[PDB]
Amino acid sequence: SKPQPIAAANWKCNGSQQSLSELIDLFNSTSINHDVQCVVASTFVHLAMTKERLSHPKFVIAAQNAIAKSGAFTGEVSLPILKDFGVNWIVLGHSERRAYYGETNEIVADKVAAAVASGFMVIACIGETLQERESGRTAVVVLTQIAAIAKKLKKADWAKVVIAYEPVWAAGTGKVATPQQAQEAHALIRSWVSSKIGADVAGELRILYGGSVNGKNARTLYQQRDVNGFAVGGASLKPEFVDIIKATQ
Amino acid sequence: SKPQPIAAANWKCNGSQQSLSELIDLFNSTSINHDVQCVVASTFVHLAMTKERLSHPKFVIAAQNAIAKSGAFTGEVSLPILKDFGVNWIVLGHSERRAYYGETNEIVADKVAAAVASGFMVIACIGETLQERESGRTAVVVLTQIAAIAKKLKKADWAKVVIAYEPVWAAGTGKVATPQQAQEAHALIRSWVSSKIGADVAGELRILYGGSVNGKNARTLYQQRDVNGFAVGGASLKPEFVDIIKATQ
Ligand SMILES: [K+]
Ligand SMILES: [K+]
Repeated sequence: SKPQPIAAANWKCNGSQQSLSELIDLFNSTSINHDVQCVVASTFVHLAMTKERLSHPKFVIAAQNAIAKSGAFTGEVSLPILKDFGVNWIVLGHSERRAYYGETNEIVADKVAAAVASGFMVIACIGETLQERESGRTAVVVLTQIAAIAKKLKKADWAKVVIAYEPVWAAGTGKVATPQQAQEAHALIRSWVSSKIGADVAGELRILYGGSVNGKNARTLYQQRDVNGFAVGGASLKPEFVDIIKATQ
Repeated sequence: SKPQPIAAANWKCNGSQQSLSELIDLFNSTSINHDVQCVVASTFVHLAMTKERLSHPKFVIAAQNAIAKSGAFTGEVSLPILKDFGVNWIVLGHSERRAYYGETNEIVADKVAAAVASGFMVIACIGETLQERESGRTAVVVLTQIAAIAKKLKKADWAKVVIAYEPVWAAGTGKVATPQQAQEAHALIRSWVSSKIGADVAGELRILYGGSVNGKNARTLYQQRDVNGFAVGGASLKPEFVDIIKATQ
């Protein structure tokens, strides 16, 4: 059967003290009857508030980015700073950082390896753009992305690693990913891990769908063989995120 | 007479909850007699603990970076989020962000303009590299940087703008600029502001020096005609910062 599902809330660069606290109150009051690891990834600024307010046993807190080491890097946040601050989860290599902030396949790989070495649970993000998919390069792109990450990891490190597939080709492009299209991408990633890392690792690896979801389509998406949860964007700032949690059973 | 001096502490990407707490406790117990605006720019993560424990009346809290608007920008922090969090000061266009994180002259200018429009006090960083100075291109490089900023500002905006002249070759290298080198650069900057923006604006404009400032060289640096304070990196993580504050007369 599937490993423990994950419902990750990527709040991105959003939220006020009031709006986020209200949403945290809803999460705290939400009863969850099945084994699922829920994750709340707030901005660095809201990490303190989230730590103090979030109390649900099946919820942990994550950062949306970091650099490997502390030092002369004005504006950035390092892994030791997050570790000292009690944050043990992190989202790395998000498509927006790959696009906007110069994070190459190797830069993402270095951050992930650094985070794992520091003891973090890591949600590593991969996925192809519309240009790459339409040019028939979905497979080569996503496999190159995860190959770069694996190059800096050992087999034992994958116990701390989570893979999130972002259908970037469907992000504000007008396109819509079908459950079949998502499954095909997940199965492809699964197949690579099995042959390159191990069938044991592949069986335990959580592959999260990182595309647009609501309560309804998330239930359908979780029916797919190689979908192990969701890395949610916009819907994670809404009460709808509760439905997405329930979508993982 | 000089305008109100500024002692800015740029902790950069450093510090634990404990180490920064000790710095703050020292700052709180430090008697500051003269008129000076002290600034502490911690990481996004430590903003909350700084707001809570820092209570010295002549100290304000700053961010080390931001982007203009909230939205789908994973890992980043926006100006509206900082404003909601009660943070009203910010350092922008630091040499480390110009070099590592793709912040061009025009990118810096847009952030500065956005910050001023949102009601922030802005410490805008400019400065030349080692090669640019030794090739005798300090003037054209530094003045081009502030010109790009100036293009995006109305005259009224300069009241919220603080200029930090920070030569890259002096950043953390232990090679502080001589009082003459700093004065020469500050005089050049204020002269350009006087001619292009107005003599009234230039008379009120604060020009800080940044680059290996410590408790031993600060006093002599501030004695110069056009030096209105300091942007401090490494020494701002030490008790030495108190001596730099007092060095502003
Ligand atoms: K969504
Ligand atoms: K968003």
